[PDB]
Amino acid sequence: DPARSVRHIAIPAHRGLITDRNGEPLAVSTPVTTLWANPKELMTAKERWPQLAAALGQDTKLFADRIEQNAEREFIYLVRGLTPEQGEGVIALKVPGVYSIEEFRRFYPAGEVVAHAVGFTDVDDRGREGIELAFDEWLAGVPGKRQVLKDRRGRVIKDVQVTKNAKPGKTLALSIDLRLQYLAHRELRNALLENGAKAGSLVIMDVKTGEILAMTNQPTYNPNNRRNLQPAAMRNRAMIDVFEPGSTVKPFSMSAALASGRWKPSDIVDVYPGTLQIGRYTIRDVSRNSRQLDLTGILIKSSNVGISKIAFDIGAESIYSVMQQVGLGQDTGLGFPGERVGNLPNHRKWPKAETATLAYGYGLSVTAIQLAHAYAALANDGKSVPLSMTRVDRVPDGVQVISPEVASTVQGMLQQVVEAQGGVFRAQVPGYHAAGKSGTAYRSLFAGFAPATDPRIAMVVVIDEPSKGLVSAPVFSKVMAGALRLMNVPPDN
Ligand SMILES: *C(=O)[C@](C)(CC(=C)O)NC(=O)Cc1ccc(O)cc1
Repeated sequence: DPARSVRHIAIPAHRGLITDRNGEPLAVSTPVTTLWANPKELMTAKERWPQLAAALGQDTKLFADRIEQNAEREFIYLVRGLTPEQGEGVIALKVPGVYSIEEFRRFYPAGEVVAHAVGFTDVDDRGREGIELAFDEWLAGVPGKRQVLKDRRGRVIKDVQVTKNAKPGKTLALSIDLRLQYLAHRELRNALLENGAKAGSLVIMDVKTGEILAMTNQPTYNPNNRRNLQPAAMRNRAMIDVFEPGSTVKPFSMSAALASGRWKPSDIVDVYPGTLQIGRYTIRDVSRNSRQLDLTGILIKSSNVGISKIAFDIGAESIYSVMQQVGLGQDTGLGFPGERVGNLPNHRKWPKAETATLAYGYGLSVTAIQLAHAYAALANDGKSVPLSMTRVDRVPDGVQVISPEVASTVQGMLQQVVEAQGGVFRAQVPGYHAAGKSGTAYRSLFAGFAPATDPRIAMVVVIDEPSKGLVSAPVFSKVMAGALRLMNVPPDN
């Protein structure tokens, strides 16, 4: 066994602050007191063990067995993450081989409100979920290194040289607006209670900048206290759960219809008697007392038959192209851990059955983020701005995916879906014109944007297994109203 040893050892770096877009702290690295021991030194001071064990709330015998078992180690932890005053009280004992150190632990000041977005670090302050993992290299910084001389029992008797100072991690400003985040969190929670639903998501996006202003899910968890958390509660459902968007994609089917040269909003489709047979398969409407409907009526009534007949006429290829160009079934580029791409199925040739099902959003799988990004493109006069969960100062060039005239026309149809007789009146936003589309899948969807005249915000509300299909619209109304007021958006109604 050696009389001495030398070791280059790490100087830990301070992990970068995560903030919201206005500098509100979301993840902060705080100094904690850690008590450790050198067993080889402890072994010389056995009469001190019971007082030390007692000061660590350990049974004397369990503690003594642990030191005896680790007799040839030179390091063990006693307890991590104390108060300065707490460790002081144990160092006050002056037990040979017992040492306090100040290390870094994450605190999450908004806790459950932004847990799924921010994620969290492990005991070693390494990113393990969410933004913490996705931007770990950015946030982590670079350990320093220093040389120590140790005696026969491995205690440090000299600091020899620092070869490298630690470099702190970098601040990261998310796209999240904490004020919008708290409003969405509260309103989604209250909606689940009032509707006896057990899960849900709500996304708010800036249609001009591609920024995710809010992303909240239920259930959630306190990242400051992860004791015995149900794994369901840690799911960022908005990014990692896929669902069938159903009626919510009909505005993309209509976009292809209006681009085709073959359809204007005043054109009529006969949907009588509210069913349509396709070989063995029958398309069924929810309401079945219509004959002639104009294209705006097809959206207000959300006629499956009506959108199917339009799709037969223009062809599935036109609709598939719009859906792909607005990002359905496509990588968002966000690199969020576990983020899903979902599924926009293709065919070399589209028979009638597959054509219809595409047109009314059956057999597709999207995330709430993808559906919000699609609505954002439609709201932004047909131009898709790339998504960001970090603050955007320099907005990248968007891609024109729907002609501005067609997008403008579809916006107007979606304003009627909210505002017109027979429409989703509970999605109406006080002081503003709003636009959007419901969907019903045991699952309630609402997607939309406001103000309808000069749109600023897209929003998706998803409510899982309510206990009564239109539980999502009033949530859109409340959260859109609050978000537009917080953003000083001038009323347009
Ligand atoms: C849209 O909200 C709706 C009119 C609701 C409905 C239950 O028919 N249409 C669809 O969601 C389209 C659709 C129909 C059947 C199915 O299995 C998935 C999607």
